Formats: sequence, C-alpha cells, structure tokens
Amino acid sequence: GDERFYAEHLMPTLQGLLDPESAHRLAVRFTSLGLLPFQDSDMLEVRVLGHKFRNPVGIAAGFDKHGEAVDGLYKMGFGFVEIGSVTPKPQEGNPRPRVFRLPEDQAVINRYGFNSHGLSVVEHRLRARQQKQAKLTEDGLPLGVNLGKNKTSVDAAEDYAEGVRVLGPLADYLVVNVSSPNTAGLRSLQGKAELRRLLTKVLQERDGLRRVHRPAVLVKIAPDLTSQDKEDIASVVKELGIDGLIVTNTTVSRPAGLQGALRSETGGLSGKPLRDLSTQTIREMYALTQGRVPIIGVGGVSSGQDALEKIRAGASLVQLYTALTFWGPPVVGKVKRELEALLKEQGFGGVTDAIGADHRR
Ligand SMILES: Cc1cc2nc3c(=O)[nH]c(=O)nc-3n(C[C@H](O)[C@H](O)[C@H](O)COP(=O)(O)O)c2cc1C
Ligand SMILES: CCOc1cccc(-c2ccc(NC(=O)/C(C#N)=C(/C)O)cc2)c1
Ligand SMILES: O=C(O)c1cc(=O)[nH]c(=O)[nH]1
Repeated sequence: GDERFYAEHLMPTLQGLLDPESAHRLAVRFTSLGLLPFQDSDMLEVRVLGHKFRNPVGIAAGFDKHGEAVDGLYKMGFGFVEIGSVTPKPQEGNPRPRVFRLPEDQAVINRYGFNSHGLSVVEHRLRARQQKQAKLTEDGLPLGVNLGKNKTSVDAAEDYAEGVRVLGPLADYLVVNVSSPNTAGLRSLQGKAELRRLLTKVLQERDGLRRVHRPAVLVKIAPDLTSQDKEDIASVVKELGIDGLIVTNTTVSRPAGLQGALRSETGGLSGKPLRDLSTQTIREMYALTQGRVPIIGVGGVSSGQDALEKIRAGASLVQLYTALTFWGPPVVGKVKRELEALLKEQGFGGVTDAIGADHRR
C-alpha cells in the first residue's frame, strides 16, 4: 500500500478507464471483497457519543450508501464507518451522469439524489453481521447509519422516524441528513421550527428503542447556512439535547478559482475547495454550542494537517470521502500517521487534548 503508486499510477489509470460512477461502484465491490493494500497509537483513541473510537478518522456517508462494504472499510483503517444515506423505500436517484471529477481542484461534484436500496434491504444486510458489528463496536470501531428521505414522500418527519425504527437498533449513531443539496426542499428542514418538530419526533422514536439498541442521534448540516441558520440550529440542538452534529455536507457554492471544466455542473461540491468553509463552520458551531456538543468534522480532509485543523476548531472526530477518490486507500494511514506526528509536535497528549484547542488560545 504505497501512496505514490496509488496517487501517480493506480488512481489516474482507474480514472482514465472508467467514468466516476463506475469507478465508485467498482471501489465498493472491491472493498466489500476485502482485497486491499498502520498500527493505531493510543494517542488517536477518542471517547465520545457513548463509544470508544480507536482512531478519529471515519469514512463519510455516500461512499457506502447501502451498507455493502462496512468490514472492508474497517480493514482500510477507518476508525468508524458511516453508511447511507438510506431512504425508507428504494429509489433510483437522478439520471446519469450524476458524478463529476474536477482533478485540477482535487474536487468532486455529485447530484446522486439519494439513490438507495432502501431501509429493508439495508436492515437485512446489517442483520447478517449484527454480532460481528457488536464486537467491532466493543473493540473501538463504531458504526453510523445516515438517514435520508424519499423524493416523493409527503411527510419528511415520518421518513426519518421510519429510519430510526428500522436501522436505529443496528447503529451506534444515527444521522438525520437534512443537508443534501440534491433533494428538493430538504435543506429547508434546517430551519428552526421545521428542525425542532422533526428532531422532537426523531428523538422520541429513538428513546422508544431498547437500551442496547438505542443510538446517539446527530444532525448533519450544510456548509451554506446563514449566520441566523447556524444560531437557530445551535439553539434547537441544545433545547432538545441532540447528541452531536456532523459539519459539513457538500456545498452548492462554487468558490472563485475552480479550474475543473465541470465546475458549473449542478450538485454538491466536495474535496479541497470545501475544506476551509467546512472548518469555519465547525469553528462557529463549536462556539455556539459552548464546546458541549460533539462535532464530526467533514469536508476536504486529505492530510493530518487537514484533520488537526478541524479537531482544533472543535471536531472530536473527522471523516473523509473525496480524498479517497484521488489518493486511494493509502490516504487513510497517511492522515493518521501525519495527525499523530502533528499532535506530538504541537505538545498534545492525544486527540482528546486537541479538541477545540483554537478556542482556548
Ligand atoms: C459521491 C458523493 C456522495 C455523497 N452522498 C452522501 C449521502 O448520501 N449522505 C450524506 O450525508 N453525505 C453524502 N456525501 C457528503 C459526504 O458525506 C461529505 O459530507 C462531503 O463529501 C465532504 O467531505 P469530503 O470533502 O471528504 O468528500 C456525499 C459526497 C459525495 C462525494
Ligand atoms: C486496486 C484497488 O484500489 C482501491 C481499493 C479500494 C478503493 C479504491 C477506490 C475508492 C474510491 C473510488 N471512488 C472514486 O473514484 C469516485 C469518483 N469519482 C467516487 C464518487 O467514489 C475509487 C477507487 C481503490
Ligand atoms: O445522494 C446525494 O446526491 C447526496 C446526498 C448528500 O447528503 N450529499 C451529497 O453531496 N450528495
């Protein structure tokens, strides 16, 4: 598992032979079969959300939408895996092409539109390995399940409620994905009144599950929120005792300077141009919640430095996806090795010490 070989040869060859969606599909297949190319220091261990995480580097939602490659992802070195988004009924998502690479920007634009095998299919897939997962979780390798809603659903809150009922018993944490830019009306669920009503329902459903089957609940937010939007979210999160936030989803913005020919495709932008917009959103959300609400930081993480910036901004854990599509599997060990070195260099005893450190200087 050599970084240079993957970065300069394997990935560019793969990217030259297949369209992005096909490459994604082959990636999932290959990962699930456990054919793949770092020993985690105690310094990387984090305890949050009612769990031990052996390292703070997770695979973000969208790579394994249907829960097919969970074990292969742990083998890749991820400290935690998040699957989804999963919708109640199966649905196909948007017409193809719907994923686009911007290699000059180390970015991706996607408009998948919640292509999902649906709750029932994912439920059975997770049930087939439920005890294996119980042991992985106990070993410090938790599982997150990200919930979406169907395109034609009338009642968004009932879609999330159904997700809580069906996959909640199989998850260490649930994500109420209220931030996809690719489902009409979805991001409006981030508004105060809508959000309070939605999350009240979600939390009631979650609280009705048996103790050993009772997941933490997080809300995943956009990087495109107004100051007022962020204030309102922070307020609702604290009012309801939401367990954490995932910050951030993809951006509908197109930062000045994008070079990719495909920069004006519709969809969510991910990877390097998102990085600091995401970090700044983490920083604001951490301040508005007084450091009391765990944050999973996501967006543009490709290095130890990227990870530590999000951690010092207030993230307890980080995730990546887009970097894997450029650098391949060696990126996971790279991020971890670099993060470990930076923690030592900056005088932190471990990840935990660094969480929110920028707010204390
Ligand atoms: C192809 C693609 C599909 C995604 N699908 C989902 C999704 O289903 N649900 C979700 O919450 N986030 C989804 N995301 C967003 C990622 O989870 C993450 O928030 C975002 O891509 C920023 O991280 P990154 O720059 O490391 O990719 C997707 C991202 C991409 C690249
Ligand atoms: C020889 C195998 O190397 C691997 C092993 C496991 C995964 C990967 C790999 C992971 C993700 C991707 N994904 C993409 O390239 C992509 C795009 N565009 C998306 C949307 O996932 C491709 C390859 C490559
Ligand atoms: O399915 C998608 O289109 C999608 C969902 C999401 O939450 N974020 C994203 O970038 N794409």
